[PDB]
Amino acid sequence: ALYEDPPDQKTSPSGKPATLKICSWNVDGLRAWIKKKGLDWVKEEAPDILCLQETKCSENKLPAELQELPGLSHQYWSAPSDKEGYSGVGLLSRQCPLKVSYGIGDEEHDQEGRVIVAEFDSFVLVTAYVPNAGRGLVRLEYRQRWDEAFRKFLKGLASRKPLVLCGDLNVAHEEIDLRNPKGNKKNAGFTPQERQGFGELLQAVPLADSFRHLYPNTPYAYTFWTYMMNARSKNVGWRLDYFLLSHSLLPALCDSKIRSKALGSDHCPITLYLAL
Ligand SMILES: [Mg+2]
Repeated sequence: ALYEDPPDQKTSPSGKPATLKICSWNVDGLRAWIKKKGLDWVKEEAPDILCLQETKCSENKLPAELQELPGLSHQYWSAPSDKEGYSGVGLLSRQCPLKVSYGIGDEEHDQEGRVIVAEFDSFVLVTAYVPNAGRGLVRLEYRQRWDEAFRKFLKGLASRKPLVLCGDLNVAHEEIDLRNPKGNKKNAGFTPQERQGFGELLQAVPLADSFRHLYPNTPYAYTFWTYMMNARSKNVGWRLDYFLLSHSLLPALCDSKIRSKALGSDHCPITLYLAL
């Protein structure tokens, strides 16, 4: 019932050394996260680009520590206009992007600050916080609508450059991605409608589940554990955080990580190495 994240593999399949280290983490709140010393572990990872989801904090109410991160001086936030402590995503980068835009260009789905998109010389990075279908699946329909707006949106960006999607995509693709498949098929995150919406995304915007791509058979690898009953302690989790990317980027895929032990949230960070 235990999992050990293999060592960082920092070379491409052609022996090309990694040049980019992208780190994605669902902070469950910037302030609750800072307090748990998550901004600590980040300094150690020293990524090139750091995507954060569920910042629970507008861009104007940013903590002083953040702007004062060591290398990530090109920050970009996206929070719900008249809300707080709800959703929110950020994309800090050591290098300044070519262009940055927010949302997926579809009025109904750009109301909750969930997507940030940054274009870089060789590719376009897109961080996201897919909307949870909530308890009682009361937002399942909206989710099914979002899934499509996003899938379609992604395919367009894809037709311009190779694509990379870092983020909490609220869904455990296969039974191996969650500790309790047999009993969550009716709960947000593992419903047919969602699971088979993730698959159809990988299949339509030529996208690969970087982790499962490299580690087709590793189980118990999760990125989320409910604070309820120390689920993390017993490793009863869900792999909801991903790094999906264009098939034309596999040649540059070095490794895709799952920082199982970094604390600071109810999600463990996940890192990605690419040789560009
Ligand atoms: Mg949360």
